[PDB]
Amino acid sequence: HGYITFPIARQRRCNVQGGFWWPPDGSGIPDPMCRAAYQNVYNKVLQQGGTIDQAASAAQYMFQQDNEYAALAGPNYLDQNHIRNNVVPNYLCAAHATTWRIRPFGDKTGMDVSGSWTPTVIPLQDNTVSTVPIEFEFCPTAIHEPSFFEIYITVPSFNVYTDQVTWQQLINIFTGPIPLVQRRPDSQCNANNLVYRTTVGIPVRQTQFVLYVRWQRNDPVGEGFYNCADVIFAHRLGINEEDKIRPPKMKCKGNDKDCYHYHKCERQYNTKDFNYVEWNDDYSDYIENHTGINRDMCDSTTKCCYK
Amino acid sequence: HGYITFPIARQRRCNVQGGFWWPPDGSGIPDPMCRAAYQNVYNKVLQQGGTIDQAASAAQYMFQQDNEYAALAGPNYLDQNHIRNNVVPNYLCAAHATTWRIRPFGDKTGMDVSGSWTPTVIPLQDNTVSTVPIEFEFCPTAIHEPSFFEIYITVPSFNVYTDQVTWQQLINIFTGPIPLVQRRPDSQCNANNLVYRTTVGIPVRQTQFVLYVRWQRNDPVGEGFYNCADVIFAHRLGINEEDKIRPPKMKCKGNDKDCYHYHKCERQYNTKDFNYVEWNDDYSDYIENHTGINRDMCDSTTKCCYK
Repeated sequence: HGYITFPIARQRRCNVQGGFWWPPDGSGIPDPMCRAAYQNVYNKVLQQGGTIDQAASAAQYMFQQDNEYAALAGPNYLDQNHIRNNVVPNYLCAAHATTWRIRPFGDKTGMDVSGSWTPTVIPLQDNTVSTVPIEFEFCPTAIHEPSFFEIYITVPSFNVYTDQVTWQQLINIFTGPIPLVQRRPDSQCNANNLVYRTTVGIPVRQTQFVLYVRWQRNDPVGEGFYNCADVIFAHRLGINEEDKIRPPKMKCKGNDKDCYHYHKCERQYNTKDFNYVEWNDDYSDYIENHTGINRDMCDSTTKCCYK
Repeated sequence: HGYITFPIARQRRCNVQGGFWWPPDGSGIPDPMCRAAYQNVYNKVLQQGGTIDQAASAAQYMFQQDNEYAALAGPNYLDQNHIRNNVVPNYLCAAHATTWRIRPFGDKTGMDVSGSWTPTVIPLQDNTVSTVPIEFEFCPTAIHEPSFFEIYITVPSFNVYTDQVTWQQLINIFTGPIPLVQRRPDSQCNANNLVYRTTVGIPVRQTQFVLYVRWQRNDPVGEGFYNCADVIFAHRLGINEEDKIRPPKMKCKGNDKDCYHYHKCERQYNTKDFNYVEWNDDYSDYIENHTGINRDMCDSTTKCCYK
């Protein structure tokens, strides 16, 4: 049992942010996608004839069981075709838990809705890097060995806003055992003194992407834990340093001077010869009126009457 | 002579934002990419032995000539191989103006540096749309006819932060004449009473992209105007409506109520059972310390001495 703590797993972020134990309809959940995931399960149970308590129990079970996003592969857990067709064929971020009446594994399908999932934001020191190493931290709430991990990254065409995650959109970037190590003092895992940690080079993506982590027990029960983690690289601003021409080293003089371990925690774009705030407000209105299917075409300049 | 006013051309945005006439080194320019473009030309002239005035003149000429981002194709302006190999072979956003000593067309190569160019931000009403119509507005400061336009969009793999725009990264999405029309009262073009306007379906992109516009005169001189425009689609937030399960229509009762033409111009994510502001501040530090080439690996947990 466990979950990804770095980059924080999707369901783990929803669990820790809280606000889901009460009110029962999930209206106290602040993140819109955690709230939507909760409400999809809550509304699914209500549509199928369940009471408010059955619906709140089903949706709260999805959040509470953030360390049991699991599926049983049985003894043939090394057969990739068995995993992809029988164990986790779909609803990958729910670990194929699709039955609210049967526990384990209940219904965790709210976690597979598409939309604006909140990502871990990783700043780039230089925008031309091809890979960024991240030190993964997986938090085991229950220690199980022997085991191994697989880590996947979504293909570049994946769009978190509209797509479900599927095996055909995942690229394996890590496969093998990770030994248990003592958690560091800054660890994100408070449930245990041991964590699984490893560095993987993450292919840089220009869009928000998903990392998929599989923690598979090497045993005849073949229990595996599957978690989605939402991530985005944040680009450094300014000119690409490789295109930057520097001035020659110089010393100048004249009567007009204008001629020559801790860190820090729109009207700035106004100049003496341009009111950017005013222009940009008019430009924002222009975008709204001259883009999209409901744009101003002829009505502001054409008048008609019925003969 | 002219420039794209909607979506605003790159060089046109730099011109209108100002701050470049003085001080001469461009330090008064507020947008970092307009400032970098200016300073690249200014520093190029200084490196080649020019004075401060020659360097400021060259860089200011690049901004002032926002309606003359042009190249002469001669009588064979319809030959695409002549345009792509001889007229505008490279420095596409400068219209291949690469000679600060020779005017026209001077040196406008600062406009082809890569980096965080400020885009026109177009909001999406629905994230699943495949194309978004935009009504292009091209502002002619001098009226010339006959003429035609070509509009291109960068390929999906284009990365504004690191790449120069090239013909191999451009897809034609419009070719033909656009008739002159009276400007609307909300027009972005104050230089003339006539504009060129047309609607083009823009392929949705999940990243910041470039629109390339060619305004070609149909005449033996074969003058053509070439402009880059930076654009980004802004996604709508929340659950993808096609995945949204709605509750059945219901009426409930009980003693605990918790059981059941103008528009508007982080502590919100705290709940009663989670301090998000505190957690996220610790999570931001974790990202900085456990990602990148300078991450904490062994130094916080390992000590060594020389035998």
